[PDB]
Amino acid sequence: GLTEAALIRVKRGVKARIFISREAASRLEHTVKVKDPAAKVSVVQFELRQSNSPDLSNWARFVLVLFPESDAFTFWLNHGDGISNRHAEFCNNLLDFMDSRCPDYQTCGPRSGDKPAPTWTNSGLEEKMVIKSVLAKCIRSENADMLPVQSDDVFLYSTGMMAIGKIARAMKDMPGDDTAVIFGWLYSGTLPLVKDSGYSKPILYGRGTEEELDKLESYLAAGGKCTVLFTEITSNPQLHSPNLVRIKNLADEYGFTVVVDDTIGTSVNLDILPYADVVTTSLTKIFNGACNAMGGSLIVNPNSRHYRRIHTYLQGHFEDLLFPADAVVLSENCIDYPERVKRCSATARAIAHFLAAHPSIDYVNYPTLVPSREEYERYRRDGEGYGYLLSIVFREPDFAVRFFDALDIWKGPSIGTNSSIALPYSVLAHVPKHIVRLSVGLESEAWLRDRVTEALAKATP
Amino acid sequence: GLTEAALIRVKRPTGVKARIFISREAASRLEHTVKVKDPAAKVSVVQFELRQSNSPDLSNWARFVLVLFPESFEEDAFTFWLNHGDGISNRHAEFCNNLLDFMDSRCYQTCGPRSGDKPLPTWTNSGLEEKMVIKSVLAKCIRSENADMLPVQSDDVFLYSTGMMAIGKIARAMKDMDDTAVIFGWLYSGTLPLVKDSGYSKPILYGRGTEEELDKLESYLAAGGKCTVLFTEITSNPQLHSPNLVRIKNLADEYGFTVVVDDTIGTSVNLDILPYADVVTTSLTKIFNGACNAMGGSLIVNPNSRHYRRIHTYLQGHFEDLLFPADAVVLSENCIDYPERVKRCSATARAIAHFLAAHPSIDYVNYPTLVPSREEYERYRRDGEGYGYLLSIVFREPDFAVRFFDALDIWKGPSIGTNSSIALPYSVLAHEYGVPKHIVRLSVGLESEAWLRDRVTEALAKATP
Ligand SMILES: CCOC(=O)CC(C)=O
Ligand SMILES: *N[C@@H](CCO)C(=O)O
Repeated sequence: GLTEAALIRVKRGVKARIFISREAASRLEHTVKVKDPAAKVSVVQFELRQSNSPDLSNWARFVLVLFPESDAFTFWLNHGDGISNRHAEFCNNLLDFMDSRCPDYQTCGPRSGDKPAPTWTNSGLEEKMVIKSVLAKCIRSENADMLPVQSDDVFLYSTGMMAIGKIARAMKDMPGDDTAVIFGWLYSGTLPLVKDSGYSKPILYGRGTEEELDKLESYLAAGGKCTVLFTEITSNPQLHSPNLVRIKNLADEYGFTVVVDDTIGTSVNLDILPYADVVTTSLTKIFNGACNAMGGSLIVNPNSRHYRRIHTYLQGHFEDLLFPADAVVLSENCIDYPERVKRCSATARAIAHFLAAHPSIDYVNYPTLVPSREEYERYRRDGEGYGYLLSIVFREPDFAVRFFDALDIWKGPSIGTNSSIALPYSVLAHVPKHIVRLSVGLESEAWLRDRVTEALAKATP
Repeated sequence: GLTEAALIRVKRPTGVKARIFISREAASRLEHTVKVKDPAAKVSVVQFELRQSNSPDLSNWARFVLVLFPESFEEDAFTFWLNHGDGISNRHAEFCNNLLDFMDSRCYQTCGPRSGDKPLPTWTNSGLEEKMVIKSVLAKCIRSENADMLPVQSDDVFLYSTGMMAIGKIARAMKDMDDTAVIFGWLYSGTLPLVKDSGYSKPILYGRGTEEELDKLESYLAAGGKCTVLFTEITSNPQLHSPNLVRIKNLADEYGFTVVVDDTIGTSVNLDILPYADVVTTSLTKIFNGACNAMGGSLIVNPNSRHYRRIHTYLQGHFEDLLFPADAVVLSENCIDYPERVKRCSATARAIAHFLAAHPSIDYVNYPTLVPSREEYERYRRDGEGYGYLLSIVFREPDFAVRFFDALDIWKGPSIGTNSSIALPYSVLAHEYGVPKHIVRLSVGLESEAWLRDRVTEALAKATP
């Protein structure tokens, strides 16, 4: 455990976290310093010093952060700007070879300067080019009236959370301090991160609805100004579709930037390029499938009226923080990304409609069955399906609980995996409260139908 | 988790314990060990298989055996060790996990959720190329300083998945070829589990490794007692005792038994023991690798052995390659500085062993330069070579030992022979032999002597009022 091994290196009672950038580390150090100034917060960089090759030097670095063991929402500050697992292993191998600097926490490495005895080459650049190309190909619009996204309209970050924060920070440091709006995007760290980006109190329309849009449009017409709006297609966990057409009309008429997350309802399934100025994506999820690598994307629509100002910011502030091992497995697993989306989307519809028709369930959240099924159709590509995520609303919550227990599949917080996985309310607790969310995997429709059926029987008396 | 992923495939997420094995044979050992302690317990054995693959190599390795058995069953020390040897690599299990979906099962007889779909690992040819490397490094480092001694070749080396495994393979060969087996030192506590499992009706444990014990052996032999094989290990864990190999080869010659020596702790880099062992076993997991990240075991058949033809033919005629290719790779890269690492760790160890031995709040240190058997270690030490990487510490009062271990800012755990320094007490590895009970053991790593002398020192201060 690189964390354990780095507390050993600094002779240690406190608690620690590890980050890739000097920047993100101190983003946490403030949160602790505000919750308790005069608390001894320590920020130690580890760096490999004598290394001819530029690969090891650039990547064999990290920031340990010690802070009083004496944990609010920093969950999304860490889950988001943390270090990769593949990265953190890469450092634990080399931790003896690298020195520290802050105190006595300036300890040099017992084996510093020694020549180590990685697979990837060139900072995984050729594989990142592959990743950018896939994202650019799949977001291409069915509209020939539009410019294509190119691979250099695509930006890659350590995680999806990080990609989100990076666009929030650009909007704020862009000229003109106007409000940020968050539309529906909930049950995630986006509102925390948007706050960490300088938008002190954004306007949250939490339900994603047209009523909420009305309130917004009244606001804007009254003379209220707004720099950016954040939204996410096929919202978690209810599979809602925001009205991306109306949002783009409001955006054109009142001058704000539209940022959509397409993680859940994929670019394979939906054509949203025409309504978004920027498109964020978590590559950790379905794009990868395997649950083994981490990565975030950020797509700047060359059609946006804000392309020049957004691209130039992101570019002038770009640092490559996608660890190359991650980048490699990602470029590998993302080739069947459209086929896995299509397969998973097909199974999901199946058992979504299966479960919809069982007398123990009140209704199922799936784009084919939710109030906004017609909104989803405005953006659904032909011959493409209805997504891999769904959620179950049972009639009696006792039943849901017995059902979840009896369900012999993977359980946990991940989505977009090649294996189906479920999560109850015990989690996703920072919309009924006995909801059971299902991310449908690459398994046969029968196998899944089997496991669901058996679990249904176990929960009935 | 591969265990966890398998329990789901077979619809048993609760109720039972489970182990993962290589052969249905091994699975039966457990099924036997559970059925003797408790017949009527439901023991279930599922086999998992990638049946066909466009790259056949994979489907050969993507196999394993899940053994489920009731959670009320507690393993005795025996099972714990037999399962270490009958288990599968961590690298091997992760391979299988990445493929479990594509794999079918058969007792639980379900086709896999991704069966038939196309799933490539880096390694090639089952990693045969890198296992010949390993085989050669092992043969090079074991060549004796004696000029008349034949050199060990690569096809005198056999590779297996763990040091445990190797030891069993030779135990099983000597059995079926007389059933008295001798264990002369405090072995890996898996050595006796293996020779009892290998059907030796008459074992003899000499736990202290002394000449008095060697006397009891010689009297028995003259007076007519049979003996087949004798198992030993130089620089014994953890008192770093050295056995009188000269006498053991002398008894072996006078009476015709076969001598296995385990050179894991006193290395082949430091010691020339080939003149005495008919067979030499090594845990390649330990310092041979050093990185704490791959599993392997070795078995060298001395070409100078009066029993060399018989032993080699058995091990050849009964051979199966079970060394997971990804492990073989890592070993064959890391074993390049194996001799130079042994030299650096043995250098830093001797340094802080003496530092400690001169400390007033400490009785004695266990290390070959400071133990009663030092004259023995010096008989087999090579010129220019040191006194090993392991050491243990007998403090004057057990109280001090406790608060020393706690305050010592370095790695802690059962691992030895790593590139890092690691401490562990007698608290662990007790699943009586003139071994004190508050002993503290230290595998010395590649860290600087100053750095490690620092951590030792600060800990000694925190241990005094
Ligand atoms: C801890 C919050 O859980 C989640 O929302 C995770 C998810 C993929 O949806
Ligand atoms: N998708 C999730 C991360 C899973 O733990 C989020 O941050 O919204």
